Amino acid sequence: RIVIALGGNALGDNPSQQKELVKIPAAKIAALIQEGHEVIVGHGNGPQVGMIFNAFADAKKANEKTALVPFAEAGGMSQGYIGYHMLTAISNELKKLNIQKDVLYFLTQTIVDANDPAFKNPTKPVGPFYSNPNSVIVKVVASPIPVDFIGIDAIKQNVNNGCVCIVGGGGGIPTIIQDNQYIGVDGVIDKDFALAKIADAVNADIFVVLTAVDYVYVDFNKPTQKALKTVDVKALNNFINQDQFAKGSMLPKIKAAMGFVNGHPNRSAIIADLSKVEDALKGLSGTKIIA
Amino acid sequence: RIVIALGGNALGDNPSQQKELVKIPAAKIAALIQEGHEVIVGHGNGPQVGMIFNAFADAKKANEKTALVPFAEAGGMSQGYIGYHMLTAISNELKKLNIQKDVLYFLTQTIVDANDPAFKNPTKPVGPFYSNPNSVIVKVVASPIPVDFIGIDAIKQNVNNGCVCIVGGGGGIPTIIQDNQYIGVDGVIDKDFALAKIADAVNADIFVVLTAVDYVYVDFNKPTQKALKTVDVKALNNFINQDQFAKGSMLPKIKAAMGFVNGHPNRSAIIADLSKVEDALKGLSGTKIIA
Repeated sequence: RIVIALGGNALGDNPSQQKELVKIPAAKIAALIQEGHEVIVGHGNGPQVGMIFNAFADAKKANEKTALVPFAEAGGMSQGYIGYHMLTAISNELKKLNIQKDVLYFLTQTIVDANDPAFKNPTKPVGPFYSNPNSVIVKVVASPIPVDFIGIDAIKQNVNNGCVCIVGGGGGIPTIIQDNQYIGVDGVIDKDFALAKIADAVNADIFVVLTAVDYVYVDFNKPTQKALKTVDVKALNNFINQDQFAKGSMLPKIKAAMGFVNGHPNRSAIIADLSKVEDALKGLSGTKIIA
Repeated sequence: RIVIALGGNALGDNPSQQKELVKIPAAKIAALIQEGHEVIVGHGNGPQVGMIFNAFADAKKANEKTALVPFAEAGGMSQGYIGYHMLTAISNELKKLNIQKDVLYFLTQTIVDANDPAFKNPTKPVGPFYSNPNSVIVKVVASPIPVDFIGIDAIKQNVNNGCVCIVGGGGGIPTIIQDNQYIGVDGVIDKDFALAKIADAVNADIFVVLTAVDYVYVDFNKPTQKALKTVDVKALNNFINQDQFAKGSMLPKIKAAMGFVNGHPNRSAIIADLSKVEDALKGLSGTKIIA
């Protein structure tokens, strides 16, 4: 069993090329389904949700009375926009290998606690760089911690069947619970965290985080610069103490990788690149993370 | 077992109100899940997909270099935009009744044959009324016949469990098969047809088509004007011969209702309004259609 998370930057800038880019991950996903693995699939949406959200603003409101599309709704559109491209491609690749399996894309709502510190400190800048319907302009939005998901129960079961399931698109839509009632809110959820929570609920072995590096380095552009091959939480904690990692780029991926393997000798997390990910699953590339 | 299809006009004009409108259908859907029924849920997307597709055109391309969003991709966004609102609301309503069930939204790709006559006659007008990346401007787009769906196999199983499944959003994204390869194409699929094909594959009893009428009438604004209560394919065929029905508004719903009950004494199709749909399930309103 293997949960794979594909960054939003790997899906490109326009539909045109997103349709292109997505083939690569899909073919890789197909090949594992052959080696006998269960691949649960996920993806980020930084660029795609931004493109969609801008656009409703960008000019559409400018050049008319077009409606107000909060960020939640643009994440909804981002999921169906991306899920569409992935659903074809991975279905398509599986067929090249004459394999029979249902590829699914679940629209994803991610449960977060409403008292999350993150809201009280609106972190991630978003949308038009102007100086915009009433939010905390600076705009900006939080990054809540993912506690669960609307259909996990049913999702894990589809994974129990041999269904190749695509979930946690862009990390899912931030959803709080208020008086036994759901309420989508505006903001984002880090897709690595999201997919790591999912990786846990389905209880896979491996959690692979796809990213544009062969290894995560420490002391970069320094004499003691070193590439991590294997490693563990204990060390990552020190490395993190000394700010080894780009706050955002690598830190969240590291932390999310830790959250998954922590106290589970039977599971690893791999942070490798797209080209070299089959190698990566055999120590030959990327950085393995363990309890 | 009951498949319900909710028109796009019933979801409104803007997210603001779509979030409002969707509560009504959801509460109705909740109540059936209580009477012991399995409710498979579906919806159209005429207005929503248009709003999204315009917008990328409307001004966004005008007021910048924003990307080219074909209609397929705007249907992808329309599904995740709508699936989001439905997923909350119907989950929410089910909780008011303290019921425990997983509500799911499957991104939907609808298989059509590429030789479909419909393409060679681009029927349904779409997008900017100008006089637009190269399609058949007149623009316009076909309305293929739905032969199946990427995950029906897996979808019907989730329905076998007690999962309340939302599918065929906007009728699904038109997808042809070319050399064992899938290829989303531009155009639409009538959601009533789509949901009727689905109604069949899951093999429910009832297929309810929600629409803004208490009954389907014949000979409207004529002396012999009459409301249909029960009826059958044989008669509908004559009524259709004499153009009893609005080509588009009622015709497709009628035909789709026929396609489902035809040769199945154990199943009906109900064409009733939203306010009066629980009544409708008991002969008290709407028009029942039978083999």
